Amino acid sequence: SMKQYRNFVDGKWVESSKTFQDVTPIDGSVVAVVHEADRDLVDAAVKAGHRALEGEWGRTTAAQRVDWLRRIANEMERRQQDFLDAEMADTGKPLSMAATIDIPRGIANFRNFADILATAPVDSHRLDLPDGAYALNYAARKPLGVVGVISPWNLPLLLLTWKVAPALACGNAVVVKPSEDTPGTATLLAEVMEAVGIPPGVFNLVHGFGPNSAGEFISQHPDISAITFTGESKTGSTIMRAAAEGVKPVSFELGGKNAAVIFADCDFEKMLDGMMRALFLNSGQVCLCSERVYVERPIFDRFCVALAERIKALKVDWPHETDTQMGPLISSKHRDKVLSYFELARQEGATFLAGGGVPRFGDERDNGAWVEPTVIAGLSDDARVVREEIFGPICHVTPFDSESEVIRRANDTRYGLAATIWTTNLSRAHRVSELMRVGISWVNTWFLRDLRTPFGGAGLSGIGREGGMHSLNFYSELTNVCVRIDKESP
Amino acid sequence: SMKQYRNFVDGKWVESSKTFQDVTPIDGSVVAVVHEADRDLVDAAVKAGHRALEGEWGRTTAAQRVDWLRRIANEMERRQQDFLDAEMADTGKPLSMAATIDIPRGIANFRNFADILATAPVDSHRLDLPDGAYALNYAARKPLGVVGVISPWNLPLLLLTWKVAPALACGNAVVVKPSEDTPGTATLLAEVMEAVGIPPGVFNLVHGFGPNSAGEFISQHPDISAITFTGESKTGSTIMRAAAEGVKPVSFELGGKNAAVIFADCDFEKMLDGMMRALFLNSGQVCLCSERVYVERPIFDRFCVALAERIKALKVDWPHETDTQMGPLISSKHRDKVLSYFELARQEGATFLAGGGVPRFGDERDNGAWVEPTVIAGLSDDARVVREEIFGPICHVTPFDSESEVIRRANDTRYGLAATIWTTNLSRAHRVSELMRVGISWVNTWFLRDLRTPFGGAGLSGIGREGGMHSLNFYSELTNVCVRIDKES
Amino acid sequence: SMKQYRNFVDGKWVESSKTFQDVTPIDGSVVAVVHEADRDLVDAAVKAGHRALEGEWGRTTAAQRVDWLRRIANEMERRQQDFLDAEMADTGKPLSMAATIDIPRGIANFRNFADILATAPVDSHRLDLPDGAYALNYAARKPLGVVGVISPWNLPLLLLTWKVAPALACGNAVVVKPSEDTPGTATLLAEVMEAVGIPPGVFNLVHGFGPNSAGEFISQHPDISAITFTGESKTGSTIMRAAAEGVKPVSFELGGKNAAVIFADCDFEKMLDGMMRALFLNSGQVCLCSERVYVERPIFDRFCVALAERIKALKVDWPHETDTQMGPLISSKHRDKVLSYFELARQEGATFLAGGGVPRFGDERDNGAWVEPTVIAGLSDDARVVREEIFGPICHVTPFDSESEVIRRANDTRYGLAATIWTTNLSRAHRVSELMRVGISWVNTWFLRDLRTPFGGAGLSGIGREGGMHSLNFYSELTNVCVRIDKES
Amino acid sequence: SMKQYRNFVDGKWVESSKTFQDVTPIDGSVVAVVHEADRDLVDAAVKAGHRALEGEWGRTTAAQRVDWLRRIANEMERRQQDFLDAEMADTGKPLSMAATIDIPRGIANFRNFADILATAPVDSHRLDLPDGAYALNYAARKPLGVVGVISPWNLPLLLLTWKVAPALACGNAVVVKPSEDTPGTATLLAEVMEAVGIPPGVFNLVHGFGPNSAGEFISQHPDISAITFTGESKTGSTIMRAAAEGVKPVSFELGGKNAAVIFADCDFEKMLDGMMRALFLNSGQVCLCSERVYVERPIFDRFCVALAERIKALKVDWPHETDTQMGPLISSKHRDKVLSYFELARQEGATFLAGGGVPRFGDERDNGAWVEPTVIAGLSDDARVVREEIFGPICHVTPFDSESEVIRRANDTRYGLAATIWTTNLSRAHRVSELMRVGISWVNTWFLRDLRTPFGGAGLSGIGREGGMHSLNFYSELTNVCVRIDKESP
Repeated sequence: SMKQYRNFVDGKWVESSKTFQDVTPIDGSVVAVVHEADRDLVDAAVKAGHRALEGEWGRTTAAQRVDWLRRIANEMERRQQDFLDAEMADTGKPLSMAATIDIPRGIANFRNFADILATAPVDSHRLDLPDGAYALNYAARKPLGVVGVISPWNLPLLLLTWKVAPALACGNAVVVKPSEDTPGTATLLAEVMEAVGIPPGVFNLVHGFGPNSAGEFISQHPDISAITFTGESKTGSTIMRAAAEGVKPVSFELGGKNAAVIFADCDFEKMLDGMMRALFLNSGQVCLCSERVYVERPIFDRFCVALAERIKALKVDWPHETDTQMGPLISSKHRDKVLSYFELARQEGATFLAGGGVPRFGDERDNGAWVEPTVIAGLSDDARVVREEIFGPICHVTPFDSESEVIRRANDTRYGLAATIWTTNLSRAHRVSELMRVGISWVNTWFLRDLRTPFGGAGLSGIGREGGMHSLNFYSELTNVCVRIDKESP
Repeated sequence: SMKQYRNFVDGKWVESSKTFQDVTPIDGSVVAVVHEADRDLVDAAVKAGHRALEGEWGRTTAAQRVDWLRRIANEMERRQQDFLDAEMADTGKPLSMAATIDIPRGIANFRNFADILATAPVDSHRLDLPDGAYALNYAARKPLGVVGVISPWNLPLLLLTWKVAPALACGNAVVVKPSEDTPGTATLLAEVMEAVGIPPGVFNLVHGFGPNSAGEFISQHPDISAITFTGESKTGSTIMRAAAEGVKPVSFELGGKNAAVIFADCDFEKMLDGMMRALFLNSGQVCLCSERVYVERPIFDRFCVALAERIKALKVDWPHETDTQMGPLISSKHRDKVLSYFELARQEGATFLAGGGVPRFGDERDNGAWVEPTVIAGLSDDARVVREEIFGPICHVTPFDSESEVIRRANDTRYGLAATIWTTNLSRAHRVSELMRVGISWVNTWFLRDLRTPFGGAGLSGIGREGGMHSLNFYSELTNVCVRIDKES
Repeated sequence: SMKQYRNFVDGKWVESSKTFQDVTPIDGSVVAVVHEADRDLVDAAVKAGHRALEGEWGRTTAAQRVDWLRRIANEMERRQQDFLDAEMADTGKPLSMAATIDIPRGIANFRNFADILATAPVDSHRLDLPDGAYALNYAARKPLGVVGVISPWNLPLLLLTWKVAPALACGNAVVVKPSEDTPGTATLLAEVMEAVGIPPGVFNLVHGFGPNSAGEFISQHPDISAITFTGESKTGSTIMRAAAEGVKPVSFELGGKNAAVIFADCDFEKMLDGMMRALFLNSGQVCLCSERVYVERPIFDRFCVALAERIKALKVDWPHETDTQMGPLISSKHRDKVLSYFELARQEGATFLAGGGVPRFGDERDNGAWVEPTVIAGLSDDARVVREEIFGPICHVTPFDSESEVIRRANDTRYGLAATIWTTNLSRAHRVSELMRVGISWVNTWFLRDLRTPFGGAGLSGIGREGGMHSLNFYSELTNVCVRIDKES
Repeated sequence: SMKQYRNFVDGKWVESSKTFQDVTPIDGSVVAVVHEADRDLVDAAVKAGHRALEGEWGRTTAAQRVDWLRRIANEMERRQQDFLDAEMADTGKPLSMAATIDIPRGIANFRNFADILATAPVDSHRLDLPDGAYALNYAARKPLGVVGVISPWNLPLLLLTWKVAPALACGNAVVVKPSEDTPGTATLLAEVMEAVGIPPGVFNLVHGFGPNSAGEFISQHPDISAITFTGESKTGSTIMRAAAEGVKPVSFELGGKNAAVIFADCDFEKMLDGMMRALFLNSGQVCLCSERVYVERPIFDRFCVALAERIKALKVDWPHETDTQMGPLISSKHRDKVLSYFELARQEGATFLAGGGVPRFGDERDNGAWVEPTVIAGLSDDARVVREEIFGPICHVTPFDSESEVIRRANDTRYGLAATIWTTNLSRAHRVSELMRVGISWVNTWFLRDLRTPFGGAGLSGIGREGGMHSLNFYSELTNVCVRIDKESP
């Protein structure tokens, strides 16, 4: 019979009058039905979280939460085929992606923040005063309260646990709404929380959509303590306006239009391997993927020729096969949007070096949401498809001649999430990568994520940083305790 | 023959079609005419800021900006009497306040952030990979761009430099708008920037109001790169909505309804000395002042007797007298708001232990904005005057019996700026202070501000922390550079 | 039919031409035969260590060593009863000590340094230069090489793993020599290293003595890369002289004559509970124990009455009974030294408030190394038994009148390991504890050890600090890599 | 009349029965006479330091010491021609060296440690206990006591203030013994301390030699609190044995036999500029200079040809002339030692590519201690002049073929002070520099000293690190204050 993905509030599974289907983009089938949460249940979740902070969870030590985070990760690992299966059904992710990136990084988030919490120090200074007095200043970290987590469909488990792990490390309760397209791993995560014994109310799961549904409810609730959100920058704007009511802290990661910069002195074979991922991993649906590619003129033709052949060899096929490298897009609706941008490219005059259409398989997969890996060329830096985030398996490639030129062009965007630079020149690597106006600037690699380091986006691509202590300070209330130490009295 | 406070944009002093008066609350007289920036001038300032980053200022090293910050501080110090005179005229502050708190701390903000900048490290980790490869991760700090700074009237110079100093340390340009009530020290700050040679467009000053004036224009400008604001929380809400269009970073410090907790084992004399300041410094118009005072029952009557006697001795008088301890409120409008809260207290049934009215001098000061230091008692934790920020020289005082009780009652607010706890008991001091839901929790002191420590407000009282590296991180764009180091091929 | 404790060198168990007995101080009987390493075997161990760094261990990442440390900890935990039995037999420790302190803390050292390693950052600064150039500075941490570890008998497993865990975290090989009195848990540690697959030569174990034995051979080896030692300060002197030939890094923790300071406002019951441990835990053979106790005069008589009554209830008995609180001393020789100090006290005129002799059981335990918990009083701060470390279950107790007095008297020693201060007064607690000239200054507790914090001794009590990053820095070679980044040419 | 360089003890200038001459190596003249301190006066200095800690200095706040350090630096700057003059007379340093390195870095030491002290935080952790208790741990920094400073002749002011500035930052008193060859700037530093008002006993200056004189006295004194020493590693061994008596903390920087590694892909012109300094700055008398130079085979001949011409252009002349680049060695005795090594090189079979002798000027300079900048070649890695520290203006240059080879050869020494690597290859720069077994590994530069970073030597080249907080923690006694916070009692 057909899987139910239910809500999880205050330790209880909760079904709904209103439901909706979970469709797999592999072939357009239904793989589960999902129970939507009304304004009332979200209210129930927020109140259950605040009540949890009045119980066992509110009395946990940091050390106990370290252990909880590790028990969560261990149970996820024990159930990792379950997580893998659900993630692949919801998204169409190839096994090569889900089993090496999504599920392992999703588990590692909990282990990494357990380590960070275990060693987190106390921020402290001593203030000298006159007359031999002094003050000791030390920052006490408390939970914010109940953190609202609105999670995207492109990396469902990974970006969910990227928020949930530090939020729980800091002793918060969470109210989590996964994307309507990707409810599965979030529901399995709730099963894990229940299995290891996380107190009820600590982890709450509400399903639905954004506008006029669970996401809007969370963002508007006056008793939410913070809102974390990854996704469309325009939706970030909407969430921030709702957070304005109670001046709620917000932490945003908001997509982008990221540049790759390839110099003639690069290690060409490593660069091609890396750029095939930066362009087409997850069918180009990573917020960090490149969609603007600048290639130094003397290797531009070689690049285009070799990249077109590499694309021909890219296996776009059954996602469950171990050597498939690209699956469908997330949904028919997103496919429609990406194909509309393929058409805009045509209209703007683009040359198609690869792709530009839809694979035909001759079976049920043709009712799924597939698109070809695509490369365009020939346009100015001002064309719409060169500037506007497409979020599909596509880039525009253009030659450049000088370092000063390519920095200016790379930074000519209102976004600023990520960049990837390829050169073997020592000084140029460091010079160029640091001048990229982005949160993460990779050199001779792409999508290497050190969870201890600051990560986020500039401009329209985000607000704030997470990673390491940047996460622990965001999901914490800091109270500077300032204790005056008096001289002994007569 | 009337002082003019002009705008300062891209290195030029700019007069305006719209003007308004700066009035002193000492006697209601006019101190200066202020030139209100229009939207075009604010646009010009933002554009001048971005242009400055393409020039000399955008090429500065950290060490050069360390020197700039110190040069700014030195010139301010050379001109400290001018800053003092302007601050006192705009605000009514007593000499005892302005010459020990506002001007010294305002200068110190620049020197402190110079030190912090000089020693700021690079945040860095090594990531090990398979195959003997590894990646070096290091965070490069760059300016955000043009930081909009909207400054309050209660500590005009101090809170302005609290933002401007770290913003400049990080290499930003700024567009600053001081309160319409207190334009003076900000205009003098612009003079200092010009005098020490800060490049044009790095420091821009636009005068005016909030709505349909310079405050809104800065808030909404699509090319502002961050907004930092101190003042009323609901204005914070509005600014945040404006910032949402471009998901601009915001840093907010937004007042509160702060608790004092006085245990019977406190050092009574030190506590009274500190509490007179926590209640009445700056006429209760420090955002960190206590307006809810919880006193352990065994010393409640003693506290009330001693506090009333101390208030009778508090010198509410000519602010220029070195003796004076309280001046007027900032403005007639704010005085009206505070007296309306005094009257709301009388309607809610309060007992007045001190004050509740207006001093009468029998001279022109009676045209100013004066109010008595006031202590009320006898009300519920639920009464409006006990929960709503008044921002005047008033507290409601009430007894408590247990530690767990007073922690609950202290934390029973939607605010969370500050607390001050008085006890000589070691474990109680640490246990209670840490459980305050506030940004700053003082024990046996009040309003001691270590510029290296995290400072900010919880709940309605703010967003983010500043101080030390918390400031340099907020006013900087962080780019994590991640360099894969391949094994030899 | 007799247990053998062998050497473990380059992955092989090695027996020896020279052997000695491990005796239990409970009843003087033989627990095991120990195989003493000769100079050739120590040389082989050092060479095996350097060879290991050219192999698998030298290729490990930090994350792999994090996992190794945790695997070591897990296997120790699986075998915790064996470690317990061996530690208790070698030492006479009561179950109440060994099962709550020695074995749990010994396992925790590995897990703690695994955490610290996992999150260790890279120390880094940017240096700005003229001409738009700059330099990136980042410190690369590498192993030192082969760390010699010479371990004491009072906490054999705990202090061994305190050194071995950070040394391995940093990628070193080790050559360890446990005390000749307490070879057991170190030999079991070698079994754990072998069982979890630590590469051969990474962990080497050599048994024996100091002079003309393995301790000296390690100390003097020209290819040792660092020496870490805990024990008698004058042995520290000798080791340091040996290390001088190759200017080898040394890290030392060297005992002391630690002060306790008890103010009249202390929580009397908590203080007595803590002080019974600070005096008599491990029969006073923790290097951190108090042997000088200063008690504020108004509670001196109460302290002495209550302390004597508590000592009468202290169970000095079969160590395997879950009830027992004190076992024998480590050895007959150490017992002889402590009783000679008891007699020196009687010659210096001391009043004995408790103890001063030897318990009599009327069975084989009388052949062991037992001593009574002992409290003396009535002497000058200058008497020999008041200044010289006894390292047994004894303190001299004396009244004081003022805070400045007791700070002076507490600090009147050439040692400086630890202090324990008892007071409920907030300012006094912080003021007095910070002025102790010691590595660790406890307030209202004793022997609480946060493995992330700096720990060590001042004066004769040590050199350096360990704990947290202080350990990873000591057991690592730091190479500051300084990379000039030129403007484009 | 002739300058007197007196002792400075407890605020008083102190002369001596026993004196000795300060000879300038420019022409062998006398430029001052120096008053030697006996065991008694050193005892007086140590006791005056401990007494100073019982007075005003012992009550200074960190903030006050920040200001003192800056007042010292400002007075040094005001008197910088005085410092320059004394340093150049004692050493023969060219103006180009003393006015750009010695005096400016000597002053900057005080300003840099003032900044580090001003922002130094408190190391702190929170320990959770059972039953809702916890402990606050915070490290309190106190002075060690009286720090003994034994300072070398090669960088007299710079290495003196490198120790004195952090020692005073940490609130210690100091007893300072400058090299018998270089008493001047140390005596001027005492004048500065007196001028700005440093309390008497805080800064004490004793003159003399090492064995059976002031240096040995300081190192043996039972009441010295720490010993800092830069110089000959064998003397470090002697000092460490004397420190063993009271297990005194020691911080050592002990010379070396440093390698330069030059790859064929280097920026050749920048490398030559940098290597001329690494070889011949201060006439090769910097502990950090290169004496073993490995050049990748394809550029070995070009390197030798160009370097020989550059040496010909190196101005070895009157040190007071603004474009002189090399002065004499420090003394006739050191000159004798360096020339003995030139002779050992001859005997070992070396080819001399440049120098190898003594300049002849035809005037009084010929009674000074001059030697030619020298380059040898042709020897094995095992020859004595290739392995033994010469500490003069000389290197041995040899070709290499592979990266693995040159790392092994560079690290084949019992020293490990410094290295300098020249390449434009990104990955190779980072790979090779990090594997150097040294305290400081420079890439495409040499002798760039960030005073916030850890600095020291490996192996025979030192013990410990200094720079930044590494200095502040060495010259401080750390007391971890651990405060148990109990639950409220019934």
